[PDB]
Parts: sequence; structure tokens; C-alpha cells
Amino acid sequence: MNIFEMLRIDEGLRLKIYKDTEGYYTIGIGHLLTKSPSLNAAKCELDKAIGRNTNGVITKDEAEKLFCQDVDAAVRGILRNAKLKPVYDSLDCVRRAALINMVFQMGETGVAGFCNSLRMLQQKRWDEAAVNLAKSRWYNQTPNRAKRVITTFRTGTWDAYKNL
Ligand code: NA
Repeated sequence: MNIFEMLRIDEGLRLKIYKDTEGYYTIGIGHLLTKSPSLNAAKCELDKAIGRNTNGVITKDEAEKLFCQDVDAAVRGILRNAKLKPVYDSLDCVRRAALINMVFQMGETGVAGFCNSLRMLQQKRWDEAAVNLAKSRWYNQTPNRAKRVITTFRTGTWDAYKNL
């Protein structure tokens, strides 16, 4: 298991524009296009992102290319955020993937505001961090995904991604 496979499980793969769990136009492996309610706006974002007139449909290779960029962007956002970087640097490679996963889903600013969970992770108080992470809109709105990510933080293993 690795970060690409883990996010592929959590995000799925769809080749036509769809609405994510929050109702926002998305494509590929969880590539958010826009928060605008305008499908036309989403279509401009998509054509700009891919570099051609897509008419709302992309190939698997194109989806994987956006995904490569989006994983990089999540790592970069962690490294450039003064609250996230020390936590990331303190973590092992598997738990780093759990943090990248959170940032991919909700953005650097949102994750960076969880000062109690971040402190517990930095302190390596894994059970306490796991309990604290579940007291979130994130957990309530996407509980099965959040449970997998939380198990990854709690155990430092990929066990939650094994039957998928
Ligand atoms: Na879920």
C-alpha cells in the first residue's frame, strides 16, 4: 500500500464530471474543479487543467496526471504551513500518508486548524489523537473514510486499506 493507492481507494476514479460528497464539481481521482454551482465554470476549469477541449470527459491517464499533481500539491501545502510541517516531520512514512490524505480531502487550512489533534499526533499519543480526530465534521460527514485514515494514525499500519 502507498499514498497513491490509498487515495485511489478513498477518492475513486470517474472519467466524467461528477459532484463530490459536498456537492462540488469534480473529476478523476477526487480532482475538485470548482465550488461554483455553474457546470459551465467547471467545464472551463477542466479544459484549462487538461489543456484541451474535453467536453467534460477525460481519460484514465489524464485523471492519473491530475492526481500526480494533486498529491504533490497536498505535500507542498503541508511543507509550507507552519502548523502542519512540524507534525509531518515528526511522523513515520505511513502516518505521513494519513496526513497527506486529510490535506488532499479538506485542504491545508482546514487541517492546520485542528490544534488539539495535531498536538496529540506530534506527541505520539495515538489513541488520544484518534479519539480527538473523530470529534469533527469530517468524521461525521465521511465516517467510513475518516475511520480508515484515523486507524492509519492510530496504528501506523495500512491495516484499514487491506480488503480494498
Ligand atoms: Na465515508
